[PDB]
Amino acid sequence: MTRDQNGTWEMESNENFEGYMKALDIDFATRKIAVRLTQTKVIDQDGDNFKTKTTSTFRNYDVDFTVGVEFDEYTKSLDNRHVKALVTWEGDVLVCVQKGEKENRGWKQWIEGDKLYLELTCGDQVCRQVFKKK
Ligand SMILES: CCCCC/C=C\C/C=C\C/C=C\C/C=C\CCCCOC(CO)CO
Repeated sequence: MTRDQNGTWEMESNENFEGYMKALDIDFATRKIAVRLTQTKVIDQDGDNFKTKTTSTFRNYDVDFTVGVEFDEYTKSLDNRHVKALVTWEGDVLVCVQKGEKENRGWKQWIEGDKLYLELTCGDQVCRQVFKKK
């Protein structure tokens, strides 16, 4: 019964963000700035309907979805790719597959304790982020 991810979440760790960005072909100059940043994530969730806003001083990225409903996603101001995205529940873990030109691209997001965990995958690279609730 930990599917409720509502809140404002502040990043406390960001492991292998460098490798994940390189797997997405982010250029070096962009990576050099992006790797330093503390991200904030605001999740507005009504059951299976999610509105998410991820913010930083350098980039912001918003995505809304309903669990179980495939949608077109354009990762504007990140890697700027078009994918078909589907978010599902595996237990109380939110799982996203982003089908497109990059193999094995997706993410998983879940609550444990008072922390939000987010694992981002692209190819053979996994980035592990942890956020603390504000
Ligand atoms: C926006 C703040 C970015 C700062 C770095 C700026 C530029 C790096 C370019 C590309 C990095 C690719 C991706 C960025 C990582 C996570 C974004 C959010 C993706 C996961 O969020 C999901 C909902 O959306 C689940 O919560």
